[PDB]
This record gives sequence, structure tokens and C-alpha cells, in this order.
Amino acid sequence: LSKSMHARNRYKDKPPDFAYLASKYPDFKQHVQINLNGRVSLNFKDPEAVRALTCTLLREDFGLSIDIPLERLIPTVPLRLNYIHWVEDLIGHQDSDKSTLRRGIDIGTGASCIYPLLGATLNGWYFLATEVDDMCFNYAKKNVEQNNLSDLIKVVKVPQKTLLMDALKEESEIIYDFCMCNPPFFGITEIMAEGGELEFVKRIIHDSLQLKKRLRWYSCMLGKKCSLAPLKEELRIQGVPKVTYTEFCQGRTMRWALAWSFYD
Ligand code: NA
Repeated sequence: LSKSMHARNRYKDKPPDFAYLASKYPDFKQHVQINLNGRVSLNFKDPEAVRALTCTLLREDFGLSIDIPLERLIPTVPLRLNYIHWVEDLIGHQDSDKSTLRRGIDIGTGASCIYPLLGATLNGWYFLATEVDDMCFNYAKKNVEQNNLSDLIKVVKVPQKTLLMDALKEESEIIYDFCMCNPPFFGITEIMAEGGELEFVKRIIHDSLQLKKRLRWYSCMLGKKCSLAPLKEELRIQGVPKVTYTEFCQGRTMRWALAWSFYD
């Protein structure tokens, strides 16, 4: 039993084989080197190499061709898969059949559009995928297009200071099964400032208090350990009836997943 990865994550017992990938993908091979053990390795501080790994895994394991810039966040695939499988568990996906269409929202989808591409590819899930950043929007839209998934994934550029509520008016589906979200990167006064991550997820909580049963589950993936406790307390204060959380990692890269619901 793994403590780092979701039980159904394909990389849980089959980690990426860099020698295999280098043998097959010349664009990947040019970014690898040999370590002191004589093993094929990669410099994870180098964005070109990290990009090549992500693009290569998506191609090899998921049949997805993506194009992304060096100047925006490059996602790490094994880590992201944990969140997809966790959402599967939240919504009861393992125990239903294909006749049930699911509808998600990815808040701040990124240049990769990685959550919608994985969810649409693996499960046939629909996504509304929002993005404030122009470059990320443009890339996301092309990545969905080039993988022929625009009937499942609607990529939408949204204004700088809007979130879930603004995205879901008369245009919307009646009920969504979930939202997902990776938050964006961010001796005198005793009180610590909330910081970017806590503030951002509190905005989602605030929107959920309006939308209530229009989404079955609200979720986020947290990058700061210190986020989880205050967000649980804010959900308690507001009387949110169903709260669940879990923890994943990939090596030293740790994440805390938090989800809540107004259903019984
Ligand atoms: Na494969």
C-alpha cells in the first residue's frame, strides 16, 4: 500500500522508465543525462527538461499531444492524476456505468489544460475550463483543439477578478458534478496575513455558499500545509454539512486535497 499516491494511479507501482522513454522519444533524450548510479536521469530544475517529461508522458501513456510554453507553470503528471482519481471517488464514478454523463469545472486550467484533458480522455467527462491569463488561455484552447476534445471541453477566458459564480449564468448546465482547482502561484503585527492560497480558496467557499446544490462537490488541491486547518474552520463556521480531505505526494512535492458539499 502506497502513502504517496492514489491506489488507482498508474504510476503508483510503474514509475516512468526514463531509459525506455529516451530510447523511443528523441526530443526527450536530448534533455536527459546519466547519474552517478549509471541511470538515466533528468534535471528537475531545468524547465526544458521538465516540459519534455510532461509532454512525453502525456503522449506515451494518454495519447495526448500538447504544446506548452516555458513561461507558465508546467504540471507534473503523476501528481495531477491523484486528483482525478480522488474526484472519481467523490462522485461515485467506480460504481456507476457509462450512461451517466459527468460535468466538471476546472478553475484556472493552465496552458496544459491538464485536468480536463485527463478527465475527458480517461472518463468521457465534460469540462468548463476557465482561465484568466491570456497566454495560458491560448495554449489551453489549442491543446483541446489539437486533441479533438472540444465537444467535451469548453475553454473560456474569464475576467481577471471573477471566479465560479460569474462563470455560471443562463449559459450554464443546471447541475455540475464537481469543481477542481490548482490555486495560482503566489515583530510589529502579531497576526499572520492569510496569503494568496488561503485567500483564493476562501473565494471559492464564498461562491459555493451562493451556488450550493448546483455543484455536487466543490474541491481544491492545496500546495501549502498551513492552508488546510483554517479552510476547515471557515467551512465549520459556515455550517457546510459535508467536508472531506486527503493528502498526496510525488517525491517531496506534497499536496492536500479538500472537498465540500451541501448535499446530505
Ligand atoms: Na503507452
